[PDB]
Amino acid sequence: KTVETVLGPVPVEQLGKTLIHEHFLFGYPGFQGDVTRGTFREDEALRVAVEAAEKMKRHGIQTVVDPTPNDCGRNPAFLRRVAEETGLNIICATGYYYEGEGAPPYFQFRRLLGTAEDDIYDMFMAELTEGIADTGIKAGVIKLASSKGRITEYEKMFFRAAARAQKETGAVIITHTQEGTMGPEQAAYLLEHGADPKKIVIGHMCGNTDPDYHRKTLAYGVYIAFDRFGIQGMVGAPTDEERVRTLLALLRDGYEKQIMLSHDTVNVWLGRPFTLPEPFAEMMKNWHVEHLFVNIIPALKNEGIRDEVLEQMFIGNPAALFSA
Amino acid sequence: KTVETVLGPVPVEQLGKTLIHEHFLFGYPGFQGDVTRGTFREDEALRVAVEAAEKMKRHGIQTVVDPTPNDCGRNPAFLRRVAEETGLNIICATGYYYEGEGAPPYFQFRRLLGTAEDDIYDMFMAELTEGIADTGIKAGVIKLASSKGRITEYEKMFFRAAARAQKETGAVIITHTQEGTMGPEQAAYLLEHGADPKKIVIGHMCGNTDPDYHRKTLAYGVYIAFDRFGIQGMVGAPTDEERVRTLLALLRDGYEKQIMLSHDTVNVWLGRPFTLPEPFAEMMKNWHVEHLFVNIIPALKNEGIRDEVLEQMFIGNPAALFSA
Ligand SMILES: [Co+2]
Ligand SMILES: [Co+2]
Ligand SMILES: [Co+2]
Ligand SMILES: [Co+2]
Repeated sequence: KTVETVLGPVPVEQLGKTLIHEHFLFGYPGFQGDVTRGTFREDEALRVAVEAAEKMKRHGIQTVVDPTPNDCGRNPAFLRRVAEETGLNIICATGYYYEGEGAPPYFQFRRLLGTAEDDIYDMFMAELTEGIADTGIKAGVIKLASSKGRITEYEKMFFRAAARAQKETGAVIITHTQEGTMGPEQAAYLLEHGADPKKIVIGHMCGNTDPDYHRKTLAYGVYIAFDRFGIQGMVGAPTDEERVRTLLALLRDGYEKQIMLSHDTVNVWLGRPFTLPEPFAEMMKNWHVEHLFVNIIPALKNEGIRDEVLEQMFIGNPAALFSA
Repeated sequence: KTVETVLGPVPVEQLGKTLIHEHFLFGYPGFQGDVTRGTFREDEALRVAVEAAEKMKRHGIQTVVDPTPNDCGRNPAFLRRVAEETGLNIICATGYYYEGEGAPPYFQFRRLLGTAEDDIYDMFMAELTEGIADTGIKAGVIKLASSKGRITEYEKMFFRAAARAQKETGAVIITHTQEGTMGPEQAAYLLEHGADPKKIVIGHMCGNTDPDYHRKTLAYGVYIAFDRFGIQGMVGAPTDEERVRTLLALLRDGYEKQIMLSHDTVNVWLGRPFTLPEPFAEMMKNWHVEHLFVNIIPALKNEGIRDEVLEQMFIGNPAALFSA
């Protein structure tokens, strides 16, 4: 009936139009060490955050799930400030990034002491039911991620703990797949440990452009997300054209009730500011929160997708997802 | 004649008896993500920190070099407070940990933008001559680290950036070698890039029992450091007896002006508290800051090492390294 947000519990019946995967703040593990030259300009970040939030509300968005990992600059207190100033419902997460590019030394160590999984589970429980640090803010989703072509042994501890925290709380699990791989695998592993398919969102599915891969994942009964619209070139990612084609093939097969969309934007980059080289800066031109509403959805309508299906993805699916 | 401490420039000839490598605080990359169950406890951490500084004091230590990497919990301000309640001179560093136990994603990204090396140099330069964050405290040494059996491309970035900064500033470079490898390699790589050998210290040299390996490293004219006394248990990694036996050989061959000692203790672990399995635990029972003065030095004296060589290592060498 309710889900935890940065401002406290909110009736699931009130989430409304939802972007399932966006980042107000984000930093690659290691930015913390570049504090001297890559300081966090609080007020400016919030200005940028707030504008982004306002651009979403301008298109009907009422809720955003910001799944920024514990080791990537998660900052509930800052999210709360954005929520207080915009009225936007913001749901944060608990979880670590994938091994390829996260901060694994800490828990790899506890793995030697043979307590990692229990410690992780203890962490998920605490952030899901008591609060994150001394902020009083609880996380609404468990964030998981796997590497390219494999779910490492390090990542499996997080998956097992996730399934266990989910059995206990009925918390939603959101995942990150790397370069269109491991979708079916993530679902199988999570289900094999008792996780509830109706509470799982396998992310970055748009990373694979072969519908049989999607169908193979959809068969486990989970939700999947085409959440990187706008990201082009970088990460051997596909194109928005390919994304649409794949999405169209699924919508026509009748999978609308298992599909969600988002951009996966990074509104304020943590650490030192950088600028992307000419070639890529161009292909990423549409990587912003208004992209789905200004370019993608109009495109889907010309292709015959009707309003009822769009509402199912942006309002109905999130509603079902967050309610047992 | 002066060196930067967490309390500003101090005169080199006033450093006195020194421990070249100790950590008041340390946390493995990822500790930050476990903030909820592993919150930092100021008051208490400060109690252990100072108590540790007081025990060192009992034995004549007036100066400690705390090279905690930027991504491993370095906290100049905290160090600053320990110095105030003890008077003890504390020199901190600027640098990142090696690939395996560090937070590589952040600078791996800049690397793709062909800017890592130059950014790292910018960071070193900034922390050695202006201040760390808004602490006003300048680092007094650059910390470098390489992995087992090799200096990866990620690590060579910091080495190059480090040689470049040593030239322009005359700053000391202190290193970490993993499992007794790469000492001669690191020294060669740094010298072959302009660094000054009398301003370098190859660390964890006590990691290799073969005295020849040391002769190789010492032949470059650099200082080496047996800085892990007390650490035994990696089952295959050096015991103190082997360390002593190796120290004795090199001192007897006349290499006293190039050697320094320490424990590499971690006084306050960052993240959630833990406990070593009883076999290892009882085997690391001498890993504290008094081990050198209560066991090692007495044992070296019982083997014929004269008071004047001990002073050369503890006072004369640190004075020469930093006097430049
Ligand atoms: Co992701
Ligand atoms: Co994301
Ligand atoms: Co070390
Ligand atoms: Co160390």
